[PDB]
Amino acid sequence: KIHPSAVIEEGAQLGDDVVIEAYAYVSKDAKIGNNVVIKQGARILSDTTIGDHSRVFSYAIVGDIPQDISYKSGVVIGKNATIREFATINSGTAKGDGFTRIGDNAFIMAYCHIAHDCLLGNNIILANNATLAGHVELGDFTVVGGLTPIHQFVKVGEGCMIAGASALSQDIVPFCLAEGNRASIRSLNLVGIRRRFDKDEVDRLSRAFKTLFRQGDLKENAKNLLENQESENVKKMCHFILETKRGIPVYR
Amino acid sequence: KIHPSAVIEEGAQLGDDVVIEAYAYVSKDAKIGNNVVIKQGARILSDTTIGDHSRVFSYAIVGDIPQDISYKSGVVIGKNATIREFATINSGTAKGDGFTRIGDNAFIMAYCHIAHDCLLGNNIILANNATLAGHVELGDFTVVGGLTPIHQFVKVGEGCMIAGASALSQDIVPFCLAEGNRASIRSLNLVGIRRRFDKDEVDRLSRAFKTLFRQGDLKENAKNLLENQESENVKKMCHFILETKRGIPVYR
Amino acid sequence: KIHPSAVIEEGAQLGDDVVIEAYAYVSKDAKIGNNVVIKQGARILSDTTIGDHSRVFSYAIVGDIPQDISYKSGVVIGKNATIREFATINSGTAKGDGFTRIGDNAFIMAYCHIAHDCLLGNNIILANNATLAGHVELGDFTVVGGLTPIHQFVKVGEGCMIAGASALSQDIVPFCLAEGNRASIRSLNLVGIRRRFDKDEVDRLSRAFKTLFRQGDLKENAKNLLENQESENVKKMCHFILETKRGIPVYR
Ligand SMILES: [Cl-]
Ligand SMILES: [Cl-]
Ligand SMILES: [Cl-]
Repeated sequence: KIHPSAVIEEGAQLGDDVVIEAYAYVSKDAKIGNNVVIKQGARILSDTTIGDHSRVFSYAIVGDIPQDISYKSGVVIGKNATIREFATINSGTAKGDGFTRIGDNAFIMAYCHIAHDCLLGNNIILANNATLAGHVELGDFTVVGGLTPIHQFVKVGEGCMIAGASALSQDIVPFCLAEGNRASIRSLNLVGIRRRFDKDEVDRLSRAFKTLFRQGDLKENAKNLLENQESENVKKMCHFILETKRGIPVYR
Repeated sequence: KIHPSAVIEEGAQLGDDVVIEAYAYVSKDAKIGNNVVIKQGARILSDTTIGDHSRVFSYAIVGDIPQDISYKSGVVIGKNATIREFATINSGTAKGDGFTRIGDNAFIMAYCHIAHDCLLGNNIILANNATLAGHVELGDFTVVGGLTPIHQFVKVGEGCMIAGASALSQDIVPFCLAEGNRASIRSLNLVGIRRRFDKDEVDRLSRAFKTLFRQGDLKENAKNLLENQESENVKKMCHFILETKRGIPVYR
Repeated sequence: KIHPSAVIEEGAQLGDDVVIEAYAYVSKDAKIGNNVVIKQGARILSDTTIGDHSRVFSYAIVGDIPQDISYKSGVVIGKNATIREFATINSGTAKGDGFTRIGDNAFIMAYCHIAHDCLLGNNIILANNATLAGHVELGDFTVVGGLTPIHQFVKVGEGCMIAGASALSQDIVPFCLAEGNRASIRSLNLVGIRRRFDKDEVDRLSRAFKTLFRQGDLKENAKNLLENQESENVKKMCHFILETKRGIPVYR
């Protein structure tokens, strides 16, 4: 199950039923969960954790040092991750806590780049060449389409869709679809929310969207919408708007 | 000619005068044609065929499984292919017939991605980072410039130019140039057709272009243009327009 | 310090305190300077020079043949280069002198592509997936943001900023910021010049910018601005404008 050509540094912790293919690399401080597959040439570097039932594809690099001139450290990836070929997930820095963190059920396609000190939730999907700059945060179920870069310190809420062939500089309210360059909120991510919620929550989210974005001060509108609000999903939108540190981009 | 470090699984079929460099990988079901070069680290996976006089460059991956959550299978590449570094050509699925197929004389530059169940004709050129989503079809002599993604199930006719730093969602009539995001037909691909045809065919194609695209219903205009038509190249445009499944994007 | 798995062809010249990790490749004509690190899988090919204290990261390819159908040769990289993962720096051709050249202090991030016969000065920064086509020249301190391609034979002057998620076809005057697709001069690169010069030079550059770009014939304006001019930095702008071979793109 471990190819003799694999370089597993003394100190690496490997779980049950792990498969390390030829010419892969695991570091002395690496922790490879149970039932994980590391394919030919992939490199798990630094103080990096790969959770159970993850698959790291050929030549993907997890735990390389940050891309930064001025420079305990690593990457933590949850369970059931898929990291496709040539992905570069860099470690964190002392401006965070030394760690880049990814939740469970990540699906990260080829050439994807996740920069130092990112924080991705669960069930994130990154399409080919999506690039997250430093300290980007993505909520659960966010999708980022292909060839789209996200500016450092950007937050994308849960259930967002950031379209491909776009470029994102500001924060994106939960359950919204953003597109363009600079990318802006166009609508709800209707596909994502119809997959997950009932027609009733969906309609609640549509009303909430119009109530927030149609006209007026977004923060004024979010506080008002919190009044007596029944839906925890509309609440996340509202609190996210109130808490925004980079502002929200909106299309007209 | 085969480096000892190369991993050639028992079952791999290798032709005459093949060169497999260090740390490359060939599968038990792979078929490597005569006079082929597989460079260091490249991986020929699954039930994949590489035709004669092809060159697969360092770390290019041919025959990896599709990028898809819900998941006999492979990739067939014709003769005289050039596949540059870090290219990802994924196998097909049972929604096609399990195969991704590329014709002869392919020139596929670095980081290029060809998704499951694509069908590329002959003398295709893909520039750096061009990305084809699932079930994309490209006719003979089509060029796709760099950093351009094509939406799944898109058909591009023969002799098209899809410009770089664009994004393509709809079908592209043969011999046309498309550009933008969303990308649209701007003109004929005048460079491509002047390389291949005489000034007379060229002028026939220019007239045909104006006759099809100037004003009016494109399908009405294509049937009319088929009337008594002398040129097989104008016929392909017309039939392609009539047969279109995703529609044709046109600029104004 | 050299892993046994590394392939160092007889003829390779290696300096003091060099580290070649597992599965890396150095050619018979390669010259690796002192205190250089070649990480796992990276390939130094052809008649290529890597200057002292450079770091080539996992799987980066330096000295591969040009991407060109119609085809002594190599790449020369100055001291203290950082070449991140999966970068493709191709050799030159006989249309130049066979060499692609990069000065000192280069910082080249993941998936970056430098095409045949490029000439990069010192302290260049290329962000993820920046792509230089053939014969591109970049002056000292130029930055090219991420996912931006530069058209072949383009010259970018010293201290330019070419923004990310853009596409560059024309020449860029020194100390300017360019953005868009096609990308155009928007302003000075105020961040770059405030890092390097005093408030006085900065203001001189701002005046010079307005004097050159506000209205009128750019060449007429550059000759006039050369009249009695005190600043060598304003002179470079002016001479560059006068010497331009592809023209200067300017925004309105
Ligand atoms: Cl690293
Ligand atoms: Cl695979
Ligand atoms: Cl090469």
